[PDB]
Amino acid sequence: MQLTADQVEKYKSDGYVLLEGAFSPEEVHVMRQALKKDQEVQGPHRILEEDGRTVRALYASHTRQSVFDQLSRSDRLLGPATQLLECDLYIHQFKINTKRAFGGDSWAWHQDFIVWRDTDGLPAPRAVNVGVFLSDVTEFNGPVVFLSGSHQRGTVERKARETSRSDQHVDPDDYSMTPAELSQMVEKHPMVSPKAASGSVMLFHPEIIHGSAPNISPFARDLLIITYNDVANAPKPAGEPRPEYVIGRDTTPLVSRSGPLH
Amino acid sequence: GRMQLTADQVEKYKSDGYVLLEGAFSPEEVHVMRQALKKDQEVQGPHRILEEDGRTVRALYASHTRQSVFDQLSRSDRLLGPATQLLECDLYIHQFKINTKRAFGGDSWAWHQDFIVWRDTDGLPAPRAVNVGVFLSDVTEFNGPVVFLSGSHQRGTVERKARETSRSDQHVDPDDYSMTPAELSQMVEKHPMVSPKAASGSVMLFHPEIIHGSAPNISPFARDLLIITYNDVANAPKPAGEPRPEYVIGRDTTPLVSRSGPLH
Ligand SMILES: O=C(O)CCC(=O)C(=O)O
Ligand SMILES: O=C(O)CCC(=O)C(=O)O
Ligand SMILES: CC(C)C[C@H](N)C(=O)O
Ligand SMILES: CC(C)C[C@H](N)C(=O)O
Ligand SMILES: [Co+2]
Ligand SMILES: [Co+2]
Ligand code: NA
Repeated sequence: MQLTADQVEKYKSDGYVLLEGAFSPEEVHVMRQALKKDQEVQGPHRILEEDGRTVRALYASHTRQSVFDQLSRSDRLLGPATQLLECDLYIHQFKINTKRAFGGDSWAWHQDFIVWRDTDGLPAPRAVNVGVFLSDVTEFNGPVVFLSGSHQRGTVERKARETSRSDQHVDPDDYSMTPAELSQMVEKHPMVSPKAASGSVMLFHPEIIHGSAPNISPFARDLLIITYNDVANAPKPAGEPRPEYVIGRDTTPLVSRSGPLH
Repeated sequence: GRMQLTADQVEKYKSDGYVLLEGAFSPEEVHVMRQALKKDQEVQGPHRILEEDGRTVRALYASHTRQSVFDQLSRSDRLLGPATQLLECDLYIHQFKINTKRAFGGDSWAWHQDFIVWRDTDGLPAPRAVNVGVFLSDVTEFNGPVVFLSGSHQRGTVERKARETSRSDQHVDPDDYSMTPAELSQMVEKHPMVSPKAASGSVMLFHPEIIHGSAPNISPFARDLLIITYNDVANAPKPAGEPRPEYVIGRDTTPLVSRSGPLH
């Protein structure tokens, strides 16, 4: 499981690459059933929307549901991630952002790396985000939007907002881009939203500027994201580290697994 | 009969409930309309609706009564030719609004049909009207375009009662008549979501019973959407109570005469 040379160049130049149809419909069935089961588990890893009606984000489902553990070790994910980072990898973060039909809320414009750098002592952006679509992603159900190529700017420096939106994780709003920055950046780094059927995979750079809008549609948008990190790039927090459900601590190199998810 | 829709365009309107005419107005004409909009946004009065956060204008009514170029627009054969063709009658302005959905958080518009609001609020007898959208901004997937449930006007009016309380006392916000999640879930299989997208100066005609709505605009680009509702002169509202203000519901049923030529 490998990227084509064009796909590697696309990731380098644009900051994201889309692999359609990586997981088959029956594997999507098994994953969605495990998502529905996992959403019922109470705990601090389960983040509700502000309006309280539905789950907004779930952390560390791979520690509770076997299929998500299998997914996280799949060579269909680790092959591409290893090709891009050229190192041994471990799971820095595992989340599913479950954006409900009929009002699932937005995700603020941000970069990921600065959050992990400043909150957790992540030294360098030697990591890759690997999205797995558990819903068809369309123009209508709040797809991730990227500022194309904006990871080439590196980290856009800022201080965290005075008050945190959530005490269960860092909501990107805490490190949100300002309007002035977005207006300047979008002219050089235009908006693009990769669209594809469920089971598709989207790899994207931790310094790409990205965000997503509220989902007004009748269709849910369940988006799984695994952040793989270089084992030699473990966080060095100055204080007590955040919980393991949000920030991984086991830097044992992952060994990939071939075959279907079951 | 100058500005005539083709058979294909009429068929699209009849079957799908909307049709997009790209590039109807030039960049120069769009610029004049955008300058008029910036001026009109500053006019104080009840025709000016603010977003819930008060930070920007959400909607303006009756700009054609204050800005010459919007009066010219409302009489242009590029809008009245198609409207007259679709309705086959003399027309007057039922409603004139500009929904100015600002960059960086301009708010959504609830899923709804237009006709039932006018039927129940104003005594509009029948859906013998057409909505004419004019794009004063480029409309993309990113700046909260109108989304239609394609073909849903063929269901006629989906009956409901207005919400006990109104969101606004300056106009009827569509949320007062919003579609239920159950309705939308059931209907979208047969009437899928579609969003006309096009450069500023394009025109979008749509039926007053099509289900439609729009999302918040998280992008750095504004989305200024002008909508003129033309009504059959024989289909004037017959209100049972005191009529709403003229800035929101037109009363002068004198047939409009279309004009050719550039806006200035
Ligand atoms: O789920 C989304 O739309 C994006 C959220 C995101 O960027 C993140 O959680 O880092
Ligand atoms: O501006 C929009 O997105 C649509 C609002 C609408 O449908 C209306 O005002 O009737
Ligand atoms: C910007 C996001 C990737 C941050 C994430 N929610 C965290 O708490 O680590
Ligand atoms: C549904 C909308 C077309 C109603 C409009 N805002 C009015 O007050 O008439
Ligand atoms: Co992010
Ligand atoms: Co409407
Ligand atoms: Na004209």
